[PDB]
Amino acid sequence: HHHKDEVALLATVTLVGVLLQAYFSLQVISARRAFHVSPPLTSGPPEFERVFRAQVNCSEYFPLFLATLWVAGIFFHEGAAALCGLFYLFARLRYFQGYARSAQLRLTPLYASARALWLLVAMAALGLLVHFLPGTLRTALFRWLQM
Amino acid sequence: HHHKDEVALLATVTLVGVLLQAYFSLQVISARRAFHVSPPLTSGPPEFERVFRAQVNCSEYFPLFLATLWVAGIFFHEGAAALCGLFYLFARLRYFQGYARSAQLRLTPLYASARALWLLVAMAALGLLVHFLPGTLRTALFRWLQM
Amino acid sequence: HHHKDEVALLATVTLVGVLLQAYFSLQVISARRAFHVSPPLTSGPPEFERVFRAQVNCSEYFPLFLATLWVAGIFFHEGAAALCGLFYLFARLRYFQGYARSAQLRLTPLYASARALWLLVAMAALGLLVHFLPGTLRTALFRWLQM
Repeated sequence: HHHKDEVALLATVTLVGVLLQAYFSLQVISARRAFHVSPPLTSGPPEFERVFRAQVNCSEYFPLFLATLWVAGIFFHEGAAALCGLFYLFARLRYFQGYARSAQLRLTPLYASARALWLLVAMAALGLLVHFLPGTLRTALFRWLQM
Repeated sequence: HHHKDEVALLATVTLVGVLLQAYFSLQVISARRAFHVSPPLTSGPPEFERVFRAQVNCSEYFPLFLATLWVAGIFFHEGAAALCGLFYLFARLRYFQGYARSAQLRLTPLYASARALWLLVAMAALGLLVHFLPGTLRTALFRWLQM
Repeated sequence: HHHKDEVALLATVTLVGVLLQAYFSLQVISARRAFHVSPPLTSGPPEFERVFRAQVNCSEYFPLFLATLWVAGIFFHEGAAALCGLFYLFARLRYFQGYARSAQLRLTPLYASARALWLLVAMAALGLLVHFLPGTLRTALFRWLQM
């Protein structure tokens, strides 16, 4: 009895996310030398700081992204969840690249990343509603019945 | 063959966690303007720093929380795991709100968050013991037998 | 119908990871008092800073580690994935301990942690290829056929 098929896209986007994230980490450790900010200092020129911060922000949002990706993907629709997952990751790639150049050039891909993410949350929320709402409405309609 | 039912609570608490976390992120980006700490600076008045740090700390503990939530929930008991999950998230909400006002007002909800979390770990540990201990004790009692 | 058996190792390593991570957090909060860096300050002597940073770095990589652990473990091989998982965690334990003493003494276990992690990624990638490649090659060989 196999359950890999219903989940392979979610897992593949998850892996994209892992790679994207590793990339950022490596872009940080390359800016590190080039500034020449030394560990454990994480402050330097305003450019290295911009890069460091992009990485931190992504790395903060990454578990929220994974969490909802799996919940939307399991309770709503795998391919739809996988789809926002890609837009999101893509938006976060543009985000990291804008930021590195300019603080202002980070915002369009941030705005794009925020949309994709909030979409994932709604789908997750809707999928949980479906699962939970009927059984509970069914039982609500038992208290008032009684005839 | 469906497996959504045994997992829906875990997923729902997970989603609460995601929302709670997003909230913190937004409370940070609102304090940001109001201090008027500008990106990528994350240092400012001692109040903005308190808020920034609450967010970081939660965001650090959030995957540990998710990890154990799923392990306790799958190997010990879904509703019990879901239950600490809520206390924990709740404690972390009080934590973020105390911290913002006062560093000292963060501690009671931190202490509460630490309890809920350590509970989750024990349950996870106990559920893994159940799963693993018999099969291994069974096989231990094979070496010394032999008659 | 039960699915706990194919997953118990992954979950157990995950739990090791959670404990390891908690340990770091506690080692940080012990260095905190001992420096005597006070919250929310995260800057101090160059030794407390080294410890703080080890923790941050691990805590950054921890979801990537979990993500791939589960993907490698489900799509490639549970015991192999669980195995790198241990080397990795071990390497990250040596990493945190080297760092605390010396910035230079952090690197061998970092290099070891990076290997274990990249291994996990390959296995995850290979397991996804297996799953996805045939069905897609099969369908590729449909366009050009046609006779």
